[PDB]
Amino acid sequence: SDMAGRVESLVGPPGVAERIRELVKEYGKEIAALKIVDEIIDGKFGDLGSKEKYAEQAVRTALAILTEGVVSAPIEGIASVKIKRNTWSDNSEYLALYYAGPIRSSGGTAQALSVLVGDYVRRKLGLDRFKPSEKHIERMVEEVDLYHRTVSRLQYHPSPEEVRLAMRNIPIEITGEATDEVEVSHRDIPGVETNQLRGGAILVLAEGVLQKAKKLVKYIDKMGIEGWEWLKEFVEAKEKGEEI
Repeated sequence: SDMAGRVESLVGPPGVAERIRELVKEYGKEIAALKIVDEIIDGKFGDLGSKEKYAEQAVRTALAILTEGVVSAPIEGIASVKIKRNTWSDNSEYLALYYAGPIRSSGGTAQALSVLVGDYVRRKLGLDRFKPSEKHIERMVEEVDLYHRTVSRLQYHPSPEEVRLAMRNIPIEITGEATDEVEVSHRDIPGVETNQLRGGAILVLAEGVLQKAKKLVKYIDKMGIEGWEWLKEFVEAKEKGEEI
């Protein structure tokens, strides 16, 4: 059983293996993943129903493709993919990825890609960006430091400023279940069902997007994806030793 075959049985949808083989040979893994996203959303594997069902299938299949079907991120790592609104703000629709505890079993590269995939899927679906309030931002700043010190040292420990930067710019909501019982300071935030620590979301953001930024930028180039200039500049600044 090859990569394409692993993907069909891991996440589906049924029939996707044949299409992946055909598209990978002609386009390479990265572009093939995005054309699969397009075909799923366009209904080539069935009318899936609600935008959310399209979103879930597209995220998981695309991420499976890009991680070669060798990690559990597309399955156990992501609890669910949800469409939500910026109620505090303009009530605009945006995508959210809920990461479960076992996202910690996928590396930072797969964690980073799930976010990039997230973005591409929400655009294809016509969704707006997540527009976290100030409280969402500060909640994450708080969670990152708290998890670092009292749950598990982060392989990449972003400064508070790095967390803000990532929060102001990442166009989907990185969030999840509570993975660890540690009550938080900034509590009852509109879109945040838990007042405990979101371990899955914390890793994906620190060890994923920020730690694997350079690697992610390369996928962004290989895929011709727009809208991530801020991550290009973040990488560039960190290598040069220029301030954020």
